[PDB]
Amino acid sequence: ARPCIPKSFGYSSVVCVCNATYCDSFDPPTFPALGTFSRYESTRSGRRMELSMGPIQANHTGTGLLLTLQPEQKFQKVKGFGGAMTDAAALNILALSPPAQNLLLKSYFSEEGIGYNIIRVPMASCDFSIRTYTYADTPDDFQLHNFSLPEEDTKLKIPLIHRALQLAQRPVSLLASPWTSPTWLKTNGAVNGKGSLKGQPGDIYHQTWARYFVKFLDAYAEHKLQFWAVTAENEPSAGLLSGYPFQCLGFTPEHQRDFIARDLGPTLANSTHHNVRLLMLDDQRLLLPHWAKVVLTDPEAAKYVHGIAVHWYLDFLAPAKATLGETHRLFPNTMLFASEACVGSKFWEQSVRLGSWDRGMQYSHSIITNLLYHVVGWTDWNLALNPEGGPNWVRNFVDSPIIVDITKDTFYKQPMFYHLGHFSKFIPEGSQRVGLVASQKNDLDAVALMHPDGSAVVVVLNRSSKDVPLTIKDPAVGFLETISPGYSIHTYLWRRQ
Amino acid sequence: ARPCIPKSFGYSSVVCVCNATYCDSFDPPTFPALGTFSRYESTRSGRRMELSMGPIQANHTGTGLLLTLQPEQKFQKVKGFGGAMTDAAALNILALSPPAQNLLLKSYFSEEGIGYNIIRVPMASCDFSIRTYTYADTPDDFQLHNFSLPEEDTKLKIPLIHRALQLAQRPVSLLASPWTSPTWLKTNGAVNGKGSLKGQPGDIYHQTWARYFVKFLDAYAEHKLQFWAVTAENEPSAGLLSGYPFQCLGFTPEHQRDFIARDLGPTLANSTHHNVRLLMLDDQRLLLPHWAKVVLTDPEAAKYVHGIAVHWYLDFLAPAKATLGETHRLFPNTMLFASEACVGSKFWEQSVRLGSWDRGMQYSHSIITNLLYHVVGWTDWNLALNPEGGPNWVRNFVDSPIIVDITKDTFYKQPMFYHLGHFSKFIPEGSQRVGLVASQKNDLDAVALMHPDGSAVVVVLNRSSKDVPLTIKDPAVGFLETISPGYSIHTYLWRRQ
Amino acid sequence: ARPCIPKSFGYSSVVCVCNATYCDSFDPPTFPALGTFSRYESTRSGRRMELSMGPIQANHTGTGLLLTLQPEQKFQKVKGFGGAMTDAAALNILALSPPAQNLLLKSYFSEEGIGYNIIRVPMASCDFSIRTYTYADTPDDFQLHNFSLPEEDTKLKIPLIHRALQLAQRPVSLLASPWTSPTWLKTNGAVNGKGSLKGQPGDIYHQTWARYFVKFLDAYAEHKLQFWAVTAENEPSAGLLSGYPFQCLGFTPEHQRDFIARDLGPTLANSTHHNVRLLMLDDQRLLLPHWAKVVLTDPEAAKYVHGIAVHWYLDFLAPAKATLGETHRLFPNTMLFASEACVGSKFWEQSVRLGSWDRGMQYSHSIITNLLYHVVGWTDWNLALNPEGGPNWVRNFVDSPIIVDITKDTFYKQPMFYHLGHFSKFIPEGSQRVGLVASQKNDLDAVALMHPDGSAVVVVLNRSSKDVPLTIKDPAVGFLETISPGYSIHTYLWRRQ
Amino acid sequence: ARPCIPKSFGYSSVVCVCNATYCDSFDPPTFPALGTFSRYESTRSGRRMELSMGPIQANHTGTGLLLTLQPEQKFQKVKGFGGAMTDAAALNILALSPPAQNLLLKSYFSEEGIGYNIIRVPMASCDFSIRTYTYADTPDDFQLHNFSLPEEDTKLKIPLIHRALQLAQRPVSLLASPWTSPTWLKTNGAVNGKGSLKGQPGDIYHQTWARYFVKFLDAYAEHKLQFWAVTAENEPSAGLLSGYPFQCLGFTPEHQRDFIARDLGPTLANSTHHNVRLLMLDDQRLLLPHWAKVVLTDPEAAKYVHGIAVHWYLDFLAPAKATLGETHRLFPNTMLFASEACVGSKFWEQSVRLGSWDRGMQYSHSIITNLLYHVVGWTDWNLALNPEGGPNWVRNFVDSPIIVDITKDTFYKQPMFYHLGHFSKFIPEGSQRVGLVASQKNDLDAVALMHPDGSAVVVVLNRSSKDVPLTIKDPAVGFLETISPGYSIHTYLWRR
Ligand SMILES: *C(=O)CCCCCCCCC#Cc1ccc2c(c1)C[C@@H](Nc1nc(-c3cccnc3)nc3ccccc13)C2
Ligand SMILES: *[C@@H]1O[C@H](CO)[C@@H](O)[C@H](O)[C@H]1NC(C)=O
Repeated sequence: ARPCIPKSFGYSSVVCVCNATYCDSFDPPTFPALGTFSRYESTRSGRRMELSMGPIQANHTGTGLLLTLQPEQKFQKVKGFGGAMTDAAALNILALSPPAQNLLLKSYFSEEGIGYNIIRVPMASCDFSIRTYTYADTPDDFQLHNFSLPEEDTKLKIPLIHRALQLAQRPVSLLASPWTSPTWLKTNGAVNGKGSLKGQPGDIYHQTWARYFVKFLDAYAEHKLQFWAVTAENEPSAGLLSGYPFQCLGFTPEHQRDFIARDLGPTLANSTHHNVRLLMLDDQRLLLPHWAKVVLTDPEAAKYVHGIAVHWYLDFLAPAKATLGETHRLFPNTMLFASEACVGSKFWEQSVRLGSWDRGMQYSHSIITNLLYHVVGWTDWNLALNPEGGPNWVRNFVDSPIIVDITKDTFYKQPMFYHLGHFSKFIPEGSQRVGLVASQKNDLDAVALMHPDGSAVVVVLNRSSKDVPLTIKDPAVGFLETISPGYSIHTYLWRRQ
Repeated sequence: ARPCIPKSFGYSSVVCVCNATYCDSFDPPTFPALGTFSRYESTRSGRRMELSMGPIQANHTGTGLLLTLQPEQKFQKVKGFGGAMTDAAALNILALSPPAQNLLLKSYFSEEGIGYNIIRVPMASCDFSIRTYTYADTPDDFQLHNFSLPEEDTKLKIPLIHRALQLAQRPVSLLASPWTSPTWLKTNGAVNGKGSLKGQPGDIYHQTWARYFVKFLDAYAEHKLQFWAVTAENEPSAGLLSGYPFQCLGFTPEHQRDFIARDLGPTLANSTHHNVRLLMLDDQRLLLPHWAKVVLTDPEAAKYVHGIAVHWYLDFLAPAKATLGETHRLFPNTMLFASEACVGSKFWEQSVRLGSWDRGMQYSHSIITNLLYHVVGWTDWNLALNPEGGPNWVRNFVDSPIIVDITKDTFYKQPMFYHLGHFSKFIPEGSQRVGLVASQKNDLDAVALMHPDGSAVVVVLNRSSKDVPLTIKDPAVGFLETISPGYSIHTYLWRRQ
Repeated sequence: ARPCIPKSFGYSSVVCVCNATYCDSFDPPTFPALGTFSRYESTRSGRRMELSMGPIQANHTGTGLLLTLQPEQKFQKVKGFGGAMTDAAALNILALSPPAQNLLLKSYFSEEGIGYNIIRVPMASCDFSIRTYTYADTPDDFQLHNFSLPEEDTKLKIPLIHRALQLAQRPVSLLASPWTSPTWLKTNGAVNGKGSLKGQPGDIYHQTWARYFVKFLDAYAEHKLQFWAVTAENEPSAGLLSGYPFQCLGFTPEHQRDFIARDLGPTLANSTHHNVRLLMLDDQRLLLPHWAKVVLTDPEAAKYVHGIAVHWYLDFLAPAKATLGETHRLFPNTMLFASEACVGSKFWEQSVRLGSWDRGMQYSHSIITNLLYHVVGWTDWNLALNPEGGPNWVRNFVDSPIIVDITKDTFYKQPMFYHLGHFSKFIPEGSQRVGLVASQKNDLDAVALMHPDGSAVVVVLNRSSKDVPLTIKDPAVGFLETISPGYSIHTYLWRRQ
Repeated sequence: ARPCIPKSFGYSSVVCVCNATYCDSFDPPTFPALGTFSRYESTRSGRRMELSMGPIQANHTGTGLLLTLQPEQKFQKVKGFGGAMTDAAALNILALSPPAQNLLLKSYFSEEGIGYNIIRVPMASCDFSIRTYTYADTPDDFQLHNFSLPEEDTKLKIPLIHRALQLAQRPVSLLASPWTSPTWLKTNGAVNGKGSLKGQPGDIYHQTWARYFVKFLDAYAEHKLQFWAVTAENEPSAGLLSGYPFQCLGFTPEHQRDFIARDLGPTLANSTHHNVRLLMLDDQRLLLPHWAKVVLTDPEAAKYVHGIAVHWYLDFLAPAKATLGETHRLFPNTMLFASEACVGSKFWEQSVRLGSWDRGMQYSHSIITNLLYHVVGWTDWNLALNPEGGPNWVRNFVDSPIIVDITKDTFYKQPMFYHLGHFSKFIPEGSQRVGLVASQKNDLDAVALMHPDGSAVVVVLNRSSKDVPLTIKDPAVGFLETISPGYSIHTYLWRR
């Protein structure tokens, strides 16, 4: 319907400019005829999810690169894709005028945008907040009589989540994660730093903390919001680190195992929110398979754990095969899910690089690798940030797919938005990864899935500078002849019946 | 009750450190016996409103400096003293834990603090806000059907104002001032820059703007808050300047005259808030007496104008005698009131100088000069700021008497707090300035007033480095023998019957 | 010869990219035939001093805008245009490889560039320095035996000035200005802050300071550099301001009058550098005509003062007519000269806005207004800065027409460069402003001059978004039919005989 | 001779204020009589290396904490202590008037100060520079005909190093480290970012880079300065990182091994500067023992490597035992040396915290831990910085033990200065760490050494808030009865 308004800020590619009266958008999804394929293309040179069509040909000759679909090789089913409604994200969105707000929300959540079906919701404050608060800051309130949702939830996050669900055509799943407990439950008596829950699993401290989860779910339920899942703690390894600068709560794998078994599991199961899934880890995949072994070999813990949530920050130390692959081999009925990722947090690098194609490629490369190693979903961090990469009370400024400029009632959609969109828009919940084999060695990253209706989807990422001619073979329908330009990402879709 | 915990940040004096469990405070006011005086002393060296007592002596010999009270020379009556509940101030206060918040509010508003009886409340956003908003941003809403108070008022400012009034023993007067109108009422269609109300006094634009004042008062009344006064516009000269960087609305004196006469006056008088006072100017005293002449010689305007509000920012160009003095001589029944002051806004100077004695002296020197030229009250700007002197969306960072450090649940009371306190605590509403004459030339600044009950109050400021021995003669009671140390401020109190 | 390589950084227009092997440049100046005009055009849309030609027509009909040249209405003669060789500028230039350096110097100083004929040279350190040195820091050296030029002059500034003069086809005039004296000559004993020369005019402190000027001129003369002029002090009002953050030396107008009369004038006149011109003020035009009255009504001072130097920073408070116009009316034989301007120092703006058309328009609007009110030249501040707008030891970062990126051996020519070039390239020394009248009210800014050879030059600036059709009438040659596009600047040239 | 002039800037403790006519200083070292001990004390409350004395007692009774010297348990010998003469440090020192400059240099280098005997010298520009130069920026000069020292070396660094050596009573050792090579030797063609030397070890690129080291040493030798050591590269891991913001040159451990073996080692050994030591790593101790294994198991490399230089920045991820301890166990004849440390680079802290006792304790805790795990020296980063923690061309502003205020001709000596001084002043080169055992579990950090003359030195750091009564037993002389106050550091000295 409406194309990208490009704008360059001196980095490798452009952002797309949106405001109160204009944002780039798609037409309603059309299902093209059998024998034809759809291609969506984004390039470093400036193309943004541009729609073209072509014939699926009966015959193919040549020695070029062939990618062959293997529809009978079936792997994981997809839960979905999305991002995080932090205080910072909510503040930035609400800094826009209402019509601009709606265009931003439509960009993420509607079929005229990229069709997000996951929202991650922090349980109280994190570093992407303007103050340190929990839901129960009144000291020594073990009964949680003074548990309440502050303005951040009731005026910022909750109304935006409602508006997002109203705009979405797909069912949206909410995922909750806590950073810190109330400080009076902690060994160090502070929101940050090295510190765990006081005492031991089973006791009042741990039972109060478990009950805080239920209190959270109750309060959100009173606001007509239900959660698909919760995590046992955001990045539990962080709270084991001396001087950790922002909200954390430390758990060893054993401590998490026992907390799940003795407190969190039973308390959730004995509540009105017993259908809510519990995800473990919510931390770096370097910690796998060890963390999964420790927790899931205890059947008292394992019976409460639906899945394993992973963050991307130490992926460079942790090959996917040895972590994700090995965890799946050992525990094939426990889903693997990517729950957080952002660029810009490395201490030496710039927080926000407006129009960075490299950062887009990091997102799409990560999603592909995750999908090739059994992962069922992928979740961005902050949905929106300001040009500094904030607000953030500890100055841990990072990048986001959408950057909001409050002073100009304007927002910028980065390459990250579109790279994520190449998956989120075209891989609905219940899609299944299928086999895809290359005829020769190549520099492309690619994944193939089948939608619930049987139609095919293939994403092809070219991180090299060289254009790669290629053919996609579907045994049922024929051959898709195409080119993968240098510094491009393509999504291919076609009917198989 | 509790002394100052001093802390130095490398400037000329100390701040007083407060937190969740400790803040410096006074005992309840005792009325000492006839024949004795109370002295409160603050010094650059570290004393903070320290209480001592002494005898009033029958006789006095010597050639030393004599200040002689003239109780029959009567001048203006005092309305009061206070500061501004901006979005920035409210945000900073609410960044503290609740017990720390209460200690801050007690510091300003209780008799255990400095007894503020004025709070200035911006009507919607100013530069000390995190976003630009008015109460009626829905375009062309001349009816003001979509007028509403956002979270800044309902969750931040209003609850804090309630809590302040609960802590105050004296009646607190609220003063409201707008920075900008909705942009659709303005010639330039923006919150900032050179721009006035569209059209002319009498018309729909001006009637809508007048009605916005009533809508504001209604909304605050629904929250159980009544206003003593409103100003016709914050700094109307600012909106006459090309490129003025933050929220403004330009009025010439003629435009303000005609707006008051045709729109604002009648609309207020014909409402349930007809008892609310209207102050004019709310701008630099350099604009007097001209601005007062233009407005108050029109009886159609003059009949609605209770007083003239002045800001201190161009005082260096505008001698008090020729501005305040001359305005009083011409219009003696129209009160002069100081409605805004802050240090740190000069483009070349540091915004926040923690522990600056110089900035304290600027406050007390200004208050004295104002009181010596018919001014009935003096109002600080932001009640609290962060260590950067914000938040502020245009980076117009300035200083404040209280600096809040969110990361340490701590606030710092600056010399400005105490210099203001030397007046606010000891000069209740209805006090009257009286004569005070020096026997010889001196470097001190001094003012004398009488409380409603007839008791005396004298403030003595020494901005020199030399200790000045002095005597205060009251003809009724006798002689107060004392010393004014270098870089000190003293308040003296005594019964006369 | 070589066009602009455009590059966008997200602002309203483009920069032109230069490096070791490429920079945009002009062909040698051609003099087109009588009956034809040359037009050089720069636009927000991307045109950079593009050459076109057209006929001067015999007849003209229509009701459109007519600008009529009045060649017999003669006003001031032009000294020239240029910028400042600060320590920061020199460091940034020398950060490039030698071939890139030469392309930068050629851009400014050659006839293949924009033909600068003025270089302003600070006398020792200012804020655009990496340290706070004077030429005589050895304490109490009233004889100035230890006066010497440090590395900043001998290795950075002086060699670059030589290279600039080698590249220039027009004679280049050097202008010197001091920021601070040695601290041992100052009341405050520091390079910055409120402080003046110790004592009084006539005395040793003032005689030493006067002699420092001669010592400076001697040292530069030993390096084969002669000065056209010196200023009595850079921004003398700055040293009257408490807490002024960088190098300054305070003078009231009286103090400057008496310093010139008693010390600086006589010392210069009695030296080998007696032909060097002395300019007064070197400060904001808001200070005129008062400052000119105070100095020039004393004949003992007036006889040493060739001219009055003005800075642009408070132009928004100081209409040209009432300051520049009035000063000229009173003192028509004392030239007015604009000695410093930069954008980016306002706290609410970015220091550097790469590709800002607005900033270009500020330069050309200022130059036109100055030329329309008797000003004989206009001088930019730093010739080059880094992308942060530095280096600057007090963080007073600002913009510059050329921004150097050290890590890429690249420099960027901003719209400011071209807006300044529209004058500097086409208004040689000795050109004379002549009359130019508009047939009706309009939004254009325009000025007409005559070169020494009698040829005409007209600059037309359009700061509006509307294209303005217009005609220029020269009674001697005929009618130039043209359009002034929105957000454009044009320079028109033609022979009159 | 002259006490600290204290000044508070709102942090946990005071700085000591110095200017053109005043700086705090010590009297000449006295050697007190056998049977007595000297104690130097610094406290958070304001004491700055204050001298007191007491008796060594014949007998001791009680259940209190006993620290027992074990003079026959001998460990590493100490090379020394010091800091870095960066462009930023030099500029800040030279911003002072000459008499103030001399008081600053005396503070660090004289016996009236804290007796530094190491100066680290960057080879051309780093982040603590005002511009991005190398010694050979003329392109493709593989012969290095246009190699030269710019103004930063000849007018700032070299004259200050001369002045420091003149003031020093102990021999001073110079240590050189490069950040980047000329850009025309690099794969990325830039001073910063991800990039290594072009080609492979053995080739012209690597031979030129090796020759640059010799050219550097030659040029400094022409200015009458000799180096004790050089490092193979400052933080070689940095140049492996995409977008690394300042001067770097990337080496894997294999690349460094092969560069040392094929180029740097042979070129140094075949020059007039063959006695100069070569240190490897010059990077985070997290990289050990792996990096040491990779390099030192190749005898072609190992034969050129005198020692291993470590930086402290990732110490929080890298326990000393598993890194320093394990490296020493594997390679006991290869010295471990701490070549760089500074506080203030973490994004969530202030770069400069004037008067921070915490930052002092970080220095002394680090030095003790290093000394307890075989480390032979400890080197601070910038010798002086401005109040912003600069100058620094990429805004990587950090803290320094001395902060110079140019506008007031004043400098501030931080707790870091004194915490470092508690070791540097009292642990001369050739001192040997000896055993020291605690009678019970405690919160103190302590180390014992013996000077070359046989006299004893013990440093005791108390990072807790609790005063700890304690006794030091020397079997030869007797018992030192003392107290370690909360938030204190003590150095004890005695003849044996
Ligand atoms: C801008 O000129 C359009 C009008 C803006 C609307 C009014 C703004 C009010 C609040 C403000 C501000 C502001 C205004 C002007 C300047 C600055 C802040 C910074 C200043 N830069 C500047 N000033 C001086 C100077 C010295 C002594 C006396 N007057 C001015 N000198 C400078 C030297 C070098 C660089 C910047 C300087 C202008
Ligand atoms: C200053 O000049 C004198 C000679 O007049 C000379 O002896 C002295 O060394 C010079 N330099 C300084 C720093 O005093």
